[PDB]
Amino acid sequence: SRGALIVFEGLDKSGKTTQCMNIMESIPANTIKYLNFPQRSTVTGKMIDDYLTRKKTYNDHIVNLLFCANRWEFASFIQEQLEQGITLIVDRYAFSGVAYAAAKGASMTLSKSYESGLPKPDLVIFLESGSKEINRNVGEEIYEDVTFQQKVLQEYKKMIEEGDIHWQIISSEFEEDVKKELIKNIVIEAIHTVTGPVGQLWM
Amino acid sequence: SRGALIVFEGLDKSGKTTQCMNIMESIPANTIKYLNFPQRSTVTGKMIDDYLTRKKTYNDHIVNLLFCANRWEFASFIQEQLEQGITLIVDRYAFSGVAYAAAKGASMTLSKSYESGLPKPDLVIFLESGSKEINRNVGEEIYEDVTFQQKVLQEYKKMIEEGDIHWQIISSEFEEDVKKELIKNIVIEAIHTVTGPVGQLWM
Ligand SMILES: O=c1[nH]c(=O)n([C@H]2C[C@H](O)[C@@H](COP(=O)(O)O)O2)cc1/C=C/Br
Ligand SMILES: O=c1[nH]c(=O)n([C@H]2C[C@H](O)[C@@H](COP(=O)(O)O)O2)cc1/C=C/Br
Ligand SMILES: O=c1[nH]c(=O)n([C@H]2C[C@H](O)[C@@H](COP(=O)(O)O)O2)cc1/C=C/Br
Ligand SMILES: [Mg+2]
Ligand SMILES: [Mg+2]
Ligand SMILES: [Mg+2]
Ligand SMILES: [Mg+2]
Repeated sequence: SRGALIVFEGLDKSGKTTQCMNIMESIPANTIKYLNFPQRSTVTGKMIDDYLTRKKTYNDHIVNLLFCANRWEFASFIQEQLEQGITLIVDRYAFSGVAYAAAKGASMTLSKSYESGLPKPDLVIFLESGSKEINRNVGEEIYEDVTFQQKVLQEYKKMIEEGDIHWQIISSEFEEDVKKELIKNIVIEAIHTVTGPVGQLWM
Repeated sequence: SRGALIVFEGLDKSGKTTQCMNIMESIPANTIKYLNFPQRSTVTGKMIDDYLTRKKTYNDHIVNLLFCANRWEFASFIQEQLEQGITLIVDRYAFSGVAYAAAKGASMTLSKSYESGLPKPDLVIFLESGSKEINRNVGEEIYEDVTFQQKVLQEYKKMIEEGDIHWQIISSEFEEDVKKELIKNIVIEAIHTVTGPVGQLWM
């Protein structure tokens, strides 16, 4: 009877931050914990920040592993909370890693290997971006480019189709309040219906 | 008439740090530079430090690339010094990477690919560990386990037999002062007999 590991994925500006906000308001905080990635506060965070804000560059090789290492700092914490019965709501995760790394020409099976071992999600909510959402990308940050996002999406779809992971795909076409309600409902369900040990991702 | 790139390898507790100390004392310092790996001071260093001292874990596959990236920070520096006529004395290198990564079940040819491109050594001094040396491993750090080191050695031996690299294998059975003398002698020779461009490793 652990907490549930719930992960939000999607393109930039798909509004997964908003939806995370809903869940946090819809559920009592003594039982739930919000986790954003990347965690820009850490050592690997500040560096990631410099790269996304265009005030430093790195090897494609260096950024791929900064993001990964950025997650591993927290793999202990994640595990501990779930066991302590706290449910985790996580903005971006392993998949943000692989899809974005792979979109940049990296090997999808290799990107996966690096994540291989992390706490495995019980539910992954993917937010579709329609017209007025993809074209929300105005390059204030590094990956925020319409043509590139279309490329990430190719990699996301690929991983979904591989489903050993429980995915819930939310259409772009729902109405704000209705999307909010729908998600809120699958979330609380994920939480009452959870059992067993925390899974290990891609192992 | 560059400097020579000289690399020390061997199991843990094979005393390659001692022997590096000899070379540094036996040769004038305006001409020679000592380089330890891993370079635990850097960003990838501190992380490597956390992993070896058991205060963080990571994907096997991630640690593999922490170590690699840890070497690349310095590939520029190495190159520059050799060209500037300084000889490099390096504790652990590319091979520490491959042998340890491969011992942990990774692909030997893949581990190599990641190192592929680094400055190529003119001399690689491998220190054999006998009885009282292997059994010096008491697990104060993560790879310091007798049964695992026996596995790394298998991977070292393999790479030696591939010799496109100039290796000098120093027996365990020599006497301290005599080992010191012998190494001191091959080193200064490596240094007077060096010519041409710095090689690129495994390319
Ligand atoms: O692992 C990653 N995680 C990640 O979020 N990104 C990217 C995803 C997004 O473009 C950017 C900023 O995210 P937010 O501010 O919208 O949360 O970080 C990239 C990688 C790997 C790149 Br190689
Ligand atoms: O830190 C690095 N610096 C570097 O120049 N390189 C370089 C190493 C190699 O020459 C080059 C080839 O890149 P691709 O063929 O994948 O495009 O990557 C690699 C690393 C890897 C750290 Br892990
Ligand atoms: O690339 C590597 N380089 C390396 O030095 N090591 C290892 C070799 C040794 O077990 C450990 C402790 O460092 P020392 O202070 O004794 O030099 O670092 C491991 C890898 C890859 C492992 Br996967
Ligand atoms: Mg953004
Ligand atoms: Mg966000
Ligand atoms: Mg050691
Ligand atoms: Mg050392």
